Amino acid sequence: NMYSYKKIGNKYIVSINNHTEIVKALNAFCKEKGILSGSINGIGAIGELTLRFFNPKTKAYDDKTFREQMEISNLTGNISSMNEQVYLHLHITVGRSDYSALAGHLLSAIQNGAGEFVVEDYSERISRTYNPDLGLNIYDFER
Amino acid sequence: NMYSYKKIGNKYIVSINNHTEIVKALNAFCKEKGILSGSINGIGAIGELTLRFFNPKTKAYDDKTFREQMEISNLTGNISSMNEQVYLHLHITVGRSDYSALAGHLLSAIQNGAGEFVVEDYSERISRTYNPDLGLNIYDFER
Amino acid sequence: NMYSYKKIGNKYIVSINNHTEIVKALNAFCKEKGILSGSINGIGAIGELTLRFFNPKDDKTFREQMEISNLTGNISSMNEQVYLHLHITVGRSDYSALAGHLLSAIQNGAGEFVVEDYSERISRTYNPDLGLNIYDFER
Ligand SMILES: [Fe+3]
Ligand code: NI
Ligand code: NI
Repeated sequence: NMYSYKKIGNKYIVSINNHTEIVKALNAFCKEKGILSGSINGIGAIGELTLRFFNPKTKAYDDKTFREQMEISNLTGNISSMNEQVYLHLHITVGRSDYSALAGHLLSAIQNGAGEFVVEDYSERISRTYNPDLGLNIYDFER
Repeated sequence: NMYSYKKIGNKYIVSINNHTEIVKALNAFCKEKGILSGSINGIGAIGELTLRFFNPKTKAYDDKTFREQMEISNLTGNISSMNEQVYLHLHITVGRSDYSALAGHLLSAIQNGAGEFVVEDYSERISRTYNPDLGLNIYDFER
Repeated sequence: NMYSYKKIGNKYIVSINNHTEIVKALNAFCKEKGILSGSINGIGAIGELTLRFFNPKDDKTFREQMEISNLTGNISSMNEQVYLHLHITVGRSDYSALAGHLLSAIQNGAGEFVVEDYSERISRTYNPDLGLNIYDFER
């Protein structure tokens, strides 16, 4: 049990449990509800954050972990699939204790407070295809 | 008078009056329209901002007020009810004149320019319960 | 060609082509689809960003790799012409965030946006006291 939720039409209001890794939980939620595609938005507070910064020129990537209290001012992302497997693409903006903002591609975050997310289910297959030139999985609406 | 609006299906486009405190206005809007739960998202510009940072370890909190021109790059939040009243939980990301970003839990903001918000009405009850161990008002899908 | 898309009910999932200017692409999408009003939200990666800061009483271009943590905006019209009001928050290679009014941005990676079509005319009126185009729901 990583969350509780309420279904309202095509949306789920998801309350993630405290001290839970949010990305793991959102993936679990989408797998347990069989969500094909959709959006994820929300807010909350965290005690750990890992962001990834990808360099398209060299293909190097940097994963930075912050270990401090932060407020999620916005988590924005989408749901799709690859080979029928849930694929989340989530970005995030957070505020530190001095109100300065950090932002980027979200890999993980550990809740420390509330975690209030809206998951909209589009009920529609949306797939991605790996682009070997970019090293990225890009939307592919015709597959 | 604090705002003008347009109803479009399950949403309202809300244009807050200039020089008006946005949180007060959004509360008043939701109250006027009897919105039990929903979401709020938008953008605009402000001349004053108050954010709160809560320390879960000591239960200290601080409220910081900025008195300068800022752009709201994103205001994100949700609507629910608590103690017979509208309950708004809003976070925000703002840009300063040097384009640096601040982020956090929004208490108030005074518009100075435009204020353009989308309010979705879920037409369903979502309440909250204060968790005395955390010191936070947490979604309660049962009450 | 600046994008590909998928229509899902009242929404469009828009994938902007790499190396494209996103504001121009989004404007082009809204004109092609005849969108009267709506919302735009999404994420992606960019190599150039121009932000504007309006003094009610300045533009700056950043030339570096950035992640768009959020792009938030709306669609309306003035004199039947598509009007996009877009703000943005980005992360730099040191993870610090920049935020503001979006003039333009060049994609360098993915560009994944959800465009909701409201199917309703929403206009604006120039307010000369402010120097801004403000929503006018009665016109
Ligand atoms: Fe603006
Ligand atoms: Ni909060
Ligand atoms: Ni290329």
